[PDB]
Amino acid sequence: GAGPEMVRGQVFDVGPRYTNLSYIGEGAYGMVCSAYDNVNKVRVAIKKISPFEHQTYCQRTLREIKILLRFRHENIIGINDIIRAPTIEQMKDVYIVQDLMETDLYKLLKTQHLSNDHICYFLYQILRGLKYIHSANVLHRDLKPSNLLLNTTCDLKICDFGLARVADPDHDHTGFLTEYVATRWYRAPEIMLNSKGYTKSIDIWSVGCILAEMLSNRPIFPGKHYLDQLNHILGILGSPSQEDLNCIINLKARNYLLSLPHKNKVPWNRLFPNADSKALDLLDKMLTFNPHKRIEVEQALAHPYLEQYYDPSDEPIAEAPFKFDDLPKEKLKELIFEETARFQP
Ligand SMILES: O=C(Nc1ccc2[nH]nc(-c3ccncc3)c2c1)[C@@H]1CCN(CC(=O)N2CCN(c3ccc(-c4ncccn4)cc3)CC2)C1
Repeated sequence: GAGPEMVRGQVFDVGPRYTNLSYIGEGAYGMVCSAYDNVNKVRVAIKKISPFEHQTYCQRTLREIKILLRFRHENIIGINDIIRAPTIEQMKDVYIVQDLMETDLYKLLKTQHLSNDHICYFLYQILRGLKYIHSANVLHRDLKPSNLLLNTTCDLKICDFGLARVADPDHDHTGFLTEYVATRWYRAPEIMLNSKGYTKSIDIWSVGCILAEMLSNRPIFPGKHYLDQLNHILGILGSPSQEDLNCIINLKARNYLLSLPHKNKVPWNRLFPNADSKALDLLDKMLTFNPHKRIEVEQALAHPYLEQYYDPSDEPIAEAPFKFDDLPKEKLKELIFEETARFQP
């Protein structure tokens, strides 16, 4: 009647509830499959995580689980179930069960032209989800096409909160060329200059990059290394203004920028000659050099480009902000145990 199913060598140890597994994808995180859920009689996504190796994997696993279990929003992927062993001793893998989707925006953009109506709907759903995330004082910190799931009718859900943080604007300042973890092409210029990425404006940048990418099917700032990223950004925005430069108090960052030859702004309408002019106005406001002047998520939702969809009464916010590293291996494993206990018999 049963006996562990397997996919591409991996044990997939999720029965008897979930059967008829089929491979979907793989990555550093581990392996995602589709599976038939014998209780809800629908196929689901299931990902196998095996993080008890180093405490960075456990950290990303804890953020993912705590954040997704607390959030409840149409444009954010949920967690439906979590499978692990009944004891901490016996627990080696964690399986996380989620709604099955058709594709993601990365896969779709590599193959498919988006109509302006698709671009607009996708952007609306991205911002609607992000409004909820930011309302909970959380930053996603790794928005990119691969982290946007789409079902067969183009409903969009933000996924992967493994790099999320609680916002902390008072502690955002740092030095020049301070190392960073989130995905290079979607990093706002201030990351390379003086920002730890602890402000909501980090995410708006990333969304801006996504919007550009939906317009041309090409990443807008495809830098090949840390500082190369800034140089792509400045190649298009042009040299920052005196005022914007004056806002960078850190001398190493400020003097770097002063060292560069003047560069002119590339007009959006020349980069995206097929784009809706309202789209390019919002793009401009999202890809603003100076993070203080960068448009916020609720202003973005109110922008004329999104007028067909905007309805703040149907753009919900979180009930309460989050306020949940210095924690040993053993304690991180215990917390993953405790957090997943609600799904055990
Ligand atoms: O949520 C995720 N995937 C996902 C979910 C639901 C879905 N429904 N439908 C789909 C779908 C259907 C068809 N085509 C494409 C997609 C789908 C995909 C991804 C997989 C992983 N997840 C992040 C996550 O689970 N985190 C916790 C674990 N973290 C982690 C843990 C261990 C390692 C690691 N690395 C190296 C060695 C060992 N462990 C790395 C990251 C990363 C964040 C984002």
